[PDB]
Amino acid sequence: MRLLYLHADRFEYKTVKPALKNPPDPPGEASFGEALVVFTTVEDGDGPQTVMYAASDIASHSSRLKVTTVILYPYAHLSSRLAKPMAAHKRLIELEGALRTKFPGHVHRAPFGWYMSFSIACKGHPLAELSRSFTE
Amino acid sequence: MRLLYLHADRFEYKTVKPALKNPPDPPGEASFGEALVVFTTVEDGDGPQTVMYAASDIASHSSRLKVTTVILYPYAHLSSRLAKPMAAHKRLIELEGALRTKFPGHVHRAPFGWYMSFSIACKGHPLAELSRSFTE
Ligand SMILES: Nc1ncnc2c1ncn2[C@@H]1O[C@H](CO)[C@@H](NC(=O)[C@@H](N)CO)[C@H]1O
Ligand SMILES: Nc1ncnc2c1ncn2[C@@H]1O[C@H](CO)[C@@H](NC(=O)[C@@H](N)CO)[C@H]1O
Ligand SMILES: [Mg+2]
Ligand SMILES: [Mg+2]
Repeated sequence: MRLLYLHADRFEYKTVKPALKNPPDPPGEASFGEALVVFTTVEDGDGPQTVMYAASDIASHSSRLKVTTVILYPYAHLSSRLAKPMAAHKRLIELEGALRTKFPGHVHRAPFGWYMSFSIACKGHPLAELSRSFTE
Repeated sequence: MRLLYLHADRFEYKTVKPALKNPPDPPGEASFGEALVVFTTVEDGDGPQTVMYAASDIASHSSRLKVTTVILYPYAHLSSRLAKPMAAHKRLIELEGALRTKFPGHVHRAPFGWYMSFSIACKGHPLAELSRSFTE
């Protein structure tokens, strides 16, 4: 699993065209204030331990930043060892579930299987942009 | 070299704190309209052929998108096989030079060695977000 953590002042997204034949999540949009935006690429090796490591790390980083909202943003482009779309969606659902057991704030999972527009205003402080890798 | 191509409606950045002891580029800011924002991670293996492959690809993609502005945005987070900061800066300078020989529009190289704030509005069409890898 490869993640990119972006500490935003604001964030918003809108699904546009379906990127998959039948996206498993409905279309939609959302916007937010201050949040940790976690761009999330699910990789072949990812299973339940990977999900829980990533959940624990996201919660600790958010703790460090004093963030109270986390956006799990599906992202196909951080890795060249991608899981298949059904496995990725399953892992991302698991990740959202896992994160709720470790982090007390708002967790939002953006829909899976769509092309997106987004806007972000990413903060400039030293810990505002970081990447992570998890395996098992 | 690992790149992320984001076809933006708008883009802007501002240097904040120096991320290196002595950033080799002066502080600053810029904003843009429609552009291809190329987040660029220079890797250990990168040399002159890598630079030219990446220049040629950026020019072709921009051609496909009918983009007339390209932003070369230094980005430490796309890879876990990073070049050292001096080599990376040299490669990025070379990349800007190379791109000017293949692409007729505006090329802007964002400064190197800084923490940045940025804002992007990334388009939602199918080719608006893509990643690339170059080696030699
Ligand atoms: N291994 C993987 N990990 C995470 N997400 C994955 C995935 N495989 C497919 N997706 C999702 O399907 C869309 C098209 O690739 C992806 N959509 C996107 O990456 C948009 N942000 C592009 O505009 C994403 O929803
Ligand atoms: N191998 C590498 N490839 C590309 N850029 C590199 C690099 N090594 C260092 N940098 C630059 O130094 C800043 C701190 O890591 C980097 N700054 C950034 O990545 C900001 N966007 C963070 O806010 C970048 O300017
Ligand atoms: Mg809509
Ligand atoms: Mg300034």
